[PDB]
Amino acid sequence: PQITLWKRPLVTIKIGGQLKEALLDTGADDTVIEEMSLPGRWKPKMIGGIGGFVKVRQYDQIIIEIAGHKAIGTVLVGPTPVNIIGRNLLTQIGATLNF
Amino acid sequence: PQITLWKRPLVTIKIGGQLKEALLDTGADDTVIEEMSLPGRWKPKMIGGIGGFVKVRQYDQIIIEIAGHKAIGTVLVGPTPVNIIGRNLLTQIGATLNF
Ligand SMILES: CC(C)CN(C[C@@H](O)[C@H](Cc1ccccc1)NC(=O)O[C@H]1CO[C@H]2OCC[C@H]21)S(=O)(=O)c1ccc(N)cc1
Ligand SMILES: [Cl-]
Ligand SMILES: [Cl-]
Ligand code: NA
Repeated sequence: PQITLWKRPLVTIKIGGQLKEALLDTGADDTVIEEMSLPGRWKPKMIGGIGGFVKVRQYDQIIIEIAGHKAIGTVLVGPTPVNIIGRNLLTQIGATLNF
Repeated sequence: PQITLWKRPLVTIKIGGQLKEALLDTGADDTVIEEMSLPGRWKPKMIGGIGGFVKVRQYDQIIIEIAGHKAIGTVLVGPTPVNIIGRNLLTQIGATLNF
């Protein structure tokens, strides 16, 4: 689709067997999701933004379906106020910013 | 342009006659820039980022060029890790996300 930016660009994702709403975020390097369980190995990580840093768990090689488009990559899990799809997965679905 | 997301979508902005680097950020409701002098009055605003809430200074009706496109709108000034162009100004320059 072509998504305007009058409102937040929220889409439905499927991750870990769960449907969630997430923000398509060109300003986020990395995908970050609210607390949930995911399978496999993980390691701790700190990510920072406005407000400072938060501690997250880094899970690699996780499959996500974003608005119907499958992708695989790293997913960070932790206390984010909103689920965010960052560039690491936006590239995989062919997302571009156009003007 | 059509900007892919393999690297951060950084552009040049011009504000107050000065060139700066900023990130095109679909996950930001609002444009937030690092400490600088802007004309006129300001109003208080709280914004909530990934690490919590921060106070910023809200300046309205500021002339700003974004990758060569003219915009006039609200600019927040405060402790951000990078200058961010949010949806309030991305809409002014006609940006959409496409996949
Ligand atoms: C500040 C950016 C350089 C980085 N961020 C992405 C950014 O899009 C966040 C994404 C975001 C969105 C909502 C809540 C928290 C974080 N937006 C944000 O902080 O925007 C603020 C300015 O406008 C307001 O509207 C939204 C919050 C305010 S971030 O959330 O801190 C972040 C940092 C690292 C990763 N991997 C993922 C996300
Ligand atoms: Cl990845
Ligand atoms: Cl590509
Ligand atoms: Na894994």
